[PDB]
Amino acid sequence: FNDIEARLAAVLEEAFEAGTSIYNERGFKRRIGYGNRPAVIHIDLANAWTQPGHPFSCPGMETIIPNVQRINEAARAKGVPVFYTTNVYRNRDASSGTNDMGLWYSKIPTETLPADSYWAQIDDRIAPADGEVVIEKNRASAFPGTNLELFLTSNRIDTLIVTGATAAGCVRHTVEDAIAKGFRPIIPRETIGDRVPGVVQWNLYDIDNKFGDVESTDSVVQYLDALPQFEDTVPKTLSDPQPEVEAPADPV
Amino acid sequence: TFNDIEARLAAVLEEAFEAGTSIYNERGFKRRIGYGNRPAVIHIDLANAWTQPGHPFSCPGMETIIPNVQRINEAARAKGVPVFYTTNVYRNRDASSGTNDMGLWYSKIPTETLPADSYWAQIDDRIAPADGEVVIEKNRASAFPGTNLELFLTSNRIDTLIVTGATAAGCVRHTVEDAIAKGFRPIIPRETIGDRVPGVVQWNLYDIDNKFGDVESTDSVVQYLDALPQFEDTVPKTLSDPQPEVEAPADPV
Amino acid sequence: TFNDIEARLAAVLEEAFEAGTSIYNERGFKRRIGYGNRPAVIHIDLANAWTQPGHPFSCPGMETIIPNVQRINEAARAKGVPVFYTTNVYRNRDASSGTNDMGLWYSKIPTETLPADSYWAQIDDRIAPADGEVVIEKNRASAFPGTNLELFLTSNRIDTLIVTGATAAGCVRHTVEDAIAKGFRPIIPRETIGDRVPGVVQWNLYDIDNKFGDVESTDSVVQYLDALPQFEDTVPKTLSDPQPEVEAPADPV
Amino acid sequence: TFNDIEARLAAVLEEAFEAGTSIYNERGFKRRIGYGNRPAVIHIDLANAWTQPGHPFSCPGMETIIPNVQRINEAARAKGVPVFYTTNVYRNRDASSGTNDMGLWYSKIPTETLPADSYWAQIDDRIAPADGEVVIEKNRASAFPGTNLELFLTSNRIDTLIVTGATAAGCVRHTVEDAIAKGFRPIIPRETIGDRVPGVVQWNLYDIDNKFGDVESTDSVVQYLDALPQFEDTVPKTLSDPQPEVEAPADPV
Repeated sequence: FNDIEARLAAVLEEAFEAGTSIYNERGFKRRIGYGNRPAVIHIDLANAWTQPGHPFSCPGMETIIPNVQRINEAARAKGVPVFYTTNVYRNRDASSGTNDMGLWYSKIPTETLPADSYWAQIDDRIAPADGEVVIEKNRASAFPGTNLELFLTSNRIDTLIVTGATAAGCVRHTVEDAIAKGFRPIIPRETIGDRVPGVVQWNLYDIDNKFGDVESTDSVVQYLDALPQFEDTVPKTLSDPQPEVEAPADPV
Repeated sequence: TFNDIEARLAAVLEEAFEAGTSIYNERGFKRRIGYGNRPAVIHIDLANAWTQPGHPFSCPGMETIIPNVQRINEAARAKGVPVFYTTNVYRNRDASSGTNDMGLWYSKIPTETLPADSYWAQIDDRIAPADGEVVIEKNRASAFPGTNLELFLTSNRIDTLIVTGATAAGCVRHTVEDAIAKGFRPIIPRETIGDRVPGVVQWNLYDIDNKFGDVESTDSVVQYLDALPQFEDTVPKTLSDPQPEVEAPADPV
Repeated sequence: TFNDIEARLAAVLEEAFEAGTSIYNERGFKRRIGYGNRPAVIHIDLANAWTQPGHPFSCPGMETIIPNVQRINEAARAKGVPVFYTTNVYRNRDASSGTNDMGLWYSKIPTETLPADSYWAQIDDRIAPADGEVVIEKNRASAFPGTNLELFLTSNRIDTLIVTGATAAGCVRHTVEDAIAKGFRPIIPRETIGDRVPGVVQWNLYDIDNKFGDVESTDSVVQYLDALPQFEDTVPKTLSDPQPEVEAPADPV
Repeated sequence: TFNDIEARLAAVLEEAFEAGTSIYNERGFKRRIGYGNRPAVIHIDLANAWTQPGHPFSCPGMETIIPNVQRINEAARAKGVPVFYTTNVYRNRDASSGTNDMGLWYSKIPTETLPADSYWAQIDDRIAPADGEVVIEKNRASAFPGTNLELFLTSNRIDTLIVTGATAAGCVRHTVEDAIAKGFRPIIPRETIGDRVPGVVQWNLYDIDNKFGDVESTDSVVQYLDALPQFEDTVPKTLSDPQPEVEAPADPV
């Protein structure tokens, strides 16, 4: 419900159809596929995003969190690694040489996200279980400045299930980084949120076209339900075979 | 795409951008990063596979992108500004091989069609690199993963990165997100950005301007470059530009 | 008993050092990187597991190290210079776990003896972090992998990294060479470097000075920081200092 | 150097190593990382500047190193193992240019003597790359900064990296410690490691075996590769091998 959103949703679907035909003819929008040794990462489902009243609050939590709980419940039944990020700063004074906001402060209100405040805590409804990692990050993607890639590479993870907020911010930069670094991104659609119109729709479409597969939470839970116990999983060593299109030859 | 779809899409997207801009501004997003004092220009994939027709990566609109890229190059070269070019090409395109360089991007887009050293891999002749400009062969969307770009930028104290090229919903956006994260101010000259399906340039330049960099006109970029001292004399801005600060909400208990 | 091994090894290592230095000088290695203009100080792992006796990682010589480290801190905080501290600690020491953060360094050194938030993990009281100084919990030898150190150094345009701490044969060397590679001039104050077995401090400092940073006295570093402007007014040297250049050997064909 | 020093040096260094190993042993260091199941080989700078006499980077001992590198290569090529080669060369060697790729390493070693595409940049003929093998041009000591090596190793799930090459006191050590940090088990065939001044090979291989990788004989490495399944069929070891765990000390208060 909203004045614009019904029309925006309807016309964005038409634009999406059009684009999918061009993409499909050219051989884009291929399926990356689920791998065998997954990790789950919840991007910034901390109070500043899940609770109302912060500059970073996202609506839709009433639908995101139950779906996040279904995934957590499936994953921790197999001992799958679960990571959470909270985007917070220890030194919010942009004139100091030890400030950790860098240039993102020149774009978004980083000074409103103090480390170890209520706003920095992962939301109670999905509190971290024992052995799950909470990573405090300083930039949008969960990779820069954190140790997420040291866990994922050292422990041979091949699939990264990404959930969280926002589609137009931290989720997309994380997914883009993951496929480039070497991890298969699966995005469970109902767990992604944002705070302005259209951005969830068009960012998930862009992600599904070139960076990760956007799936239903039901698909993701069913996949985790069919997993062996994590300690017995082995990664897929190369990409899944694709219907290859042929490289055009030099015109001269 | 039928013109009724194009027409109605521009209209609803404008409604969405108006609405979104108000929310962002109210909350303190969409601030201006601003030009720094010691820039580099990088042209993302304005190589024949994107600029010429007949390849699966071909982007339309080059007729508008190329003369504007040239305006930037002319202003930059005049000042001795570093200009980098990238081309997204692969030395070993067999997904079954242990030294294939396509990795998992082959499971999403047709990377097998981009051979290194072919016609398609060369930079477009209309904007041919000048002596001393760097051409980087890259394997992933952003210009940073697996390349030496960040070594140039950090070791030579570059504070601003003018990003041009293709595509808005692919390589240009991931390069901009990486650059601001790493510490370089991204300025996107709006007219030098291309793509190949409806809506994507508009909504991706909207998202970039809101959280990752300042979308500007090529006119503004050229005026900035024209006002620079010679690159030899530029020194970088050492911290962020001061911002209108939003106050952190106090904890309810 | 008594075996004069320390003095015997120092005398013959000095003979090796004279020989190597002649070769390096002739070939044009061992050049001075020189101090830049906008410095940061990083103290590597001077936490209780290294500075206090009783832990598998304890280093002797802290009585010489800590006062020199304190001299640099006192000189740095007088100028508003950024000071960073690392502590190498782990939050999940169960190598069977998928969320263990020790990776493969557990197959070489006893990582499971370093718990985060224990006494052992705490920076030594004699050099307690002052307000605004950063404590980085790291998981690998160099202070860069898996941390946000590079984000501070690149975003705040730092050009010089003064490195102190433990050990010459572990964490200090890998940090120093990662620093010059990424673009930060490493200066090592000799007297603040420690280790726990013979020879390693000497030969690792020699190797660093030859190809990766300048090994100086703490006196020179304190004097550099004392002659510095306030940090807010410093700006980085934009390129390398000119070197006496050696000519490339001509190709046979 | 003086041969009397070479022999004195070898003998006294053995005393220092013996003593050091006793201490590492009483602390639980120097554990074995072990061979994994899915390896790649990397030859660090066995290019003409290092292998052939007459360059400032020339190394002695190639008559021993190269037959041993050839044995590894023959074994690897039989199983289809990925073999990578690096060469350390520069496209723009003018330190005052904003697009020079030498960075600050030029302020330490003579990087201006290493042109890309020169005779000196070529991989030595005796160990010439076979088709499918990758030659990586790199700009800094470790083979990881500014290159796509990590893209190959992570995307293709390599767990072990066999490192050969020049020098022990430079590019080989930085590459090995980067590798264990990133998540790849480093194996060093002792006979294939070279350098140009006294003692460095000995003390750098000691330091590496203590904390960063396993120094093995070439026979050991060849036996491993000969026992391997065909590369296409190998799967990586997903976590560390179990280690003899040392007791984490309790906090004194």
